[PDB]
Amino acid sequence: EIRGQVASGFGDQSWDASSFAGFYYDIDDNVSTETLTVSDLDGNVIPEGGLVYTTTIADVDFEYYNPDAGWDQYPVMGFFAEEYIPINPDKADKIAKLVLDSDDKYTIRTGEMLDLGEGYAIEAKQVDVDGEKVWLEFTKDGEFVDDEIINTWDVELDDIEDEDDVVVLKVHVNQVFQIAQIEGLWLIDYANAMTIESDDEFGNLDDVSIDGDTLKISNEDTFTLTRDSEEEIGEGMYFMIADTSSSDLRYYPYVE
Amino acid sequence: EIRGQVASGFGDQSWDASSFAGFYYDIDDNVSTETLTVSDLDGNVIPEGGLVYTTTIADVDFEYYNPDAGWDQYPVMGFFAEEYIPINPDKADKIAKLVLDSDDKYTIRTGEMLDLGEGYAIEAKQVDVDGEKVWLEFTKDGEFVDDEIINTWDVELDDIEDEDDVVVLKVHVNQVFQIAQIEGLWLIDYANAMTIESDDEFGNLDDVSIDGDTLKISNEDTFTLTRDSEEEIGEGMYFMIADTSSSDLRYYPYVE
Repeated sequence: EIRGQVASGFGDQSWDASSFAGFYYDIDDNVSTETLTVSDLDGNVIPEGGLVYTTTIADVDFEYYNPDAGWDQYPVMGFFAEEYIPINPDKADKIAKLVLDSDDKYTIRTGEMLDLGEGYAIEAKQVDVDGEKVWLEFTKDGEFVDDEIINTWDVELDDIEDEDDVVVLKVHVNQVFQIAQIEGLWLIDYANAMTIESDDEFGNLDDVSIDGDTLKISNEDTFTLTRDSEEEIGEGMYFMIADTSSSDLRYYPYVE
Repeated sequence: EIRGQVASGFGDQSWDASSFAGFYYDIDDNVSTETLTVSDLDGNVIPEGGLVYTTTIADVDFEYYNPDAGWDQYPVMGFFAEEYIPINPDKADKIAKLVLDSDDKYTIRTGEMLDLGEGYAIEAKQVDVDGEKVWLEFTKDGEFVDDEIINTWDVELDDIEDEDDVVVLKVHVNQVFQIAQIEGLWLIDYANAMTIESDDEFGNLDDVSIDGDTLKISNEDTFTLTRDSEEEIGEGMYFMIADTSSSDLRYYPYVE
């Protein structure tokens, strides 16, 4: 249980990352994307449309920052307190998990591998193209995906959540010795990507509105803040509502 | 990891329960007791005395509230994010854990027991004192502690953290049928009580000042907010400090 700030009385209330520790926040980039609002109370009853979760895409610099190499920003989005990466930086509805955002130095020997996590790997081999060159092979769980010959390599795949031209991997090479030096690795788990649709239900937040770079999700039925109780909002989010008389209302959101 | 609000820049900062979800907060009584302040930065170096944890006794109504029966308030105190109960409501340095604060109805048959948690129990028996009476026996892990004949029974023990006249148990009886009805049970784990002393060290908070109903604990050595790092404050409390240039300082406290 991670709580947010307590709300008092019968007026409106709003939570973001600063006031609710359960929301995604990234301190190095100073970025957050999520809000929860309660509006239009009739006593302790929130009316339809009155409980609203919102999330908006933000952009953050790659760990390996280098504008002169084409490494500027990548998109991020809180989705029910978990970091996700939109596969397209202007569209909130299609997202994947970040596997790596690194600026460390790795070395790959031409016989060798580099396990990137979650069955993603990159293999190096020696090739001839107008002389001796290094050949990097991006694989997944035992399957070819893409190649380049060797500074920024970008892997753009097709049919990722029904989209094309989607960068799932970035690799920057510092140097090659005669073994390669990587400094700049960025990868998303595109094989387990997901899509948010208008018809989706997320607990009692079951009215989904998709507005480009923003997702808004609200309640279709009235939501009652019953006193002396815990009530599910959805996806691990709850409210705790104090045991007071009906002369008061005191409650806070939490994540489990 | 439960984070508190982010601090920016080189000025002073202060956290309480509203701004730091890791601190103890009780929503039914709307009570909290803890603060963390950072003062007097020289760049990212906090000087001696500059990092200060404070906690002050608060009083909250018993779950079984009844001023006409002598059930008003009991003292509570956050101590490194955990609820403790001062054995004496005006003194912060001697504390125990709360086992029960109940207003539910229980029934004890004169042959029967009531397990209260942590090896504390109350046994009922039939006795004669000017006629048939109920005899309640408070025990602990297999050992007598106190008795009463039967509305509020209070058990006051000796040598609890070197103190006398200390209420460790309250029991209110609603009625007795010819089996007893309890409505009002309050118990502290007095066998595992503890004392805070001037000489104690709590991580880097190793200057302890005991001021009646308040505990103040600060740093004896300089505490450096090293960038791109996590630094222990003490007792599960840390700061996370962002990876920025020395032109900035951004950090937040968290509890593990």
